[PDB]
Amino acid sequence: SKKVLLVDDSAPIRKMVSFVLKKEGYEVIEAENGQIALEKLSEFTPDLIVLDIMMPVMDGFTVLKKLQEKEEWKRIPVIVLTAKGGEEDESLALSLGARKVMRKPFSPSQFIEEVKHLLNE
Ligand SMILES: [Mg+2]
Repeated sequence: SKKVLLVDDSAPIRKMVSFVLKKEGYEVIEAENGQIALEKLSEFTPDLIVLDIMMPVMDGFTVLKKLQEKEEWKRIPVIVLTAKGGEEDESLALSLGARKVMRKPFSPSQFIEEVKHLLNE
């Protein structure tokens, strides 16, 4: 089954998103901040990353910068899922390599369509 890394400092958000992913039969790996995410990425390669922006220790923009600095990481599709609604926040995430920027409030239907689309690229 496809593996998804979910990176967000709100466990309740991760749990909600995980339920939607698990319903499609995907395996889910979680991370509470950007540093924890990169640590886990040293040891495995997911098929997709779902990435929050505002997080303690290391934010999502810094994560995107670090993903570009490794051959085995740079090709993993990233969906940014964030409460940052600004056109400027979206611009920066896309410039740093994110495939899509999705805004909270979260929609499982909108989300899963995008996840399936990217996994079937
Ligand atoms: Mg956050």
